[PDB]
Amino acid sequence: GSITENTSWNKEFSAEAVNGVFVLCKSSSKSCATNDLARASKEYLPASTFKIPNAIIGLETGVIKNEHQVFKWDGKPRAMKQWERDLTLRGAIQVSAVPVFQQIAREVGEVRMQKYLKKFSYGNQNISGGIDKFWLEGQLRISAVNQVEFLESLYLNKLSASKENQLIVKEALVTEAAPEYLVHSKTGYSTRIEPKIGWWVGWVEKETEVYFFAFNMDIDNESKLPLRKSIPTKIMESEGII
Amino acid sequence: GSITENTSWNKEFSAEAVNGVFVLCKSSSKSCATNDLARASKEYLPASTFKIPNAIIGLETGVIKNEHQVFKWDGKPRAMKQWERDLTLRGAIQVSAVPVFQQIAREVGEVRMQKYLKKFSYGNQNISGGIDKFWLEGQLRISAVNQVEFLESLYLNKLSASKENQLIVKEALVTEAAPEYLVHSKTGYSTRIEPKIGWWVGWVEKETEVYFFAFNMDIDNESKLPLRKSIPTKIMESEGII
Ligand SMILES: C[C@@H](O)[C@@H](C(=O)O)[C@@H]1NC(C(=O)O)=C(S[C@@H]2CN[C@H](CNC(N)(O)O)C2)[C@@H]1C
Ligand SMILES: [Cl-]
Repeated sequence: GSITENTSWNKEFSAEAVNGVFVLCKSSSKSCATNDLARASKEYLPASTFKIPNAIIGLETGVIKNEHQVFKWDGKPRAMKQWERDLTLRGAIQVSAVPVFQQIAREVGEVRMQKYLKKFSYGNQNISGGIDKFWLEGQLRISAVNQVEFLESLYLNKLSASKENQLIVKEALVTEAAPEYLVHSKTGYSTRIEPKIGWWVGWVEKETEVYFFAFNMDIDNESKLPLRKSIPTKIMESEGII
Repeated sequence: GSITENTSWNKEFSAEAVNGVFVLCKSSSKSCATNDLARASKEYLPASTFKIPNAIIGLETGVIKNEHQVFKWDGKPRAMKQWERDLTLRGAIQVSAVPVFQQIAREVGEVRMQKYLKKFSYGNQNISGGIDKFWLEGQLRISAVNQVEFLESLYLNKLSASKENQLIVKEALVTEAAPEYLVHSKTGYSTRIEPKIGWWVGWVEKETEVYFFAFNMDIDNESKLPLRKSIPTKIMESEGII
């Protein structure tokens, strides 16, 4: 594919003193727009955005039994009170229940995990660093361009997984719905390797058009985290995606 | 499962001077409640709620290719301006584009439509009145209890159709996404036989519970139509669900 710089987008980043990139593609990833050619292809830890491939692989390997799977809490202490409860797949995504996804990865195992990430062309495809933490502090890395390519394949049911499993994950990623406007999206925040990276990736359907998007930025402190959503939203609104 | 009458929910009807029924079922306990057992079993034209089985049968039969199909507007005037445009499958369901679904029903044909409504146990299964209007002014009738049974079967993929097609229709029905819950739903308004009936049917997923719902009411005039959503929302708010 082909990626074209929109210089007018930078004002959005400089105004807040952000180093970041936004990639946005209408209809397909054949042709994408960005504020920064270089950074659009730079690879970073996925952090919780990896919950998207992880869920697909969990379903594809039968570790997650089906769409109605309940991840049962055994009652032993977890790090966050929001995690101390039985969860659905969507629930685990909404509360960012890392430990649920860790147990999924352990059950998938390194051999199967490595195979699906290569079939999915998922970032640098490197799962070194321990089966439960490679996407949090190991060697895996992916770019904003690669995230849009991956999400486009998921939208099209073109990943190397059943259509049923791709539909199941897609439903769990819906974050906004209206009669002719539907958003699928996912945040991430990588804090374990410097610089810290904030993500927001997804796609938007508006009438009969679709737009795939991925945003990342350097995160100085937690107070900057809302810009992950507000900068990309402002740019998308500038394209009439409202 | 079970059903119990709960006449307290009558507060909301008597306030608004409405004759109608709500049926709300908790999946895990297999238990339903209703303000009115008799009306819960009365059977009415499904009107636009028929878009749910019709979409499923459309896909099952190959009439609808998949969830990416776009139904193009041919430029002829439509009963609602909001219909005068190309629509996706989700968009055609959510704006209730009757002309789109009449065309689907024509291509499905009488033999196939009958076969499916029998498999789905859908209301009285009577498709007399003409293959493109039987659900709007013909002989077809369904009760609130029947609607919740049907929606539970869809949820569980137990309809006689592929899991893939059931899932496609499930995502098309999403109407509200919140952190704590996801609502799938569909409105209807039956105007071609008196008295006029307003419907709202669907389900709410919250925590690891699922609640199926069906609401209908006599509509005295267009100005009452919001009550189709507002009375059931108020009850579900009282019940701590949404
Ligand atoms: C739980 C943690 O290990 C991460 C994970 O891998 O899921 C969490 N994932 C995310 C995320 O955004 O997806 C986070 S952000 C952190 C918890 N939620 C807060 C949201 N901050 C704000 N202000 O932007 O809403 C701050 C956490 C770091
Ligand atoms: Cl950890």
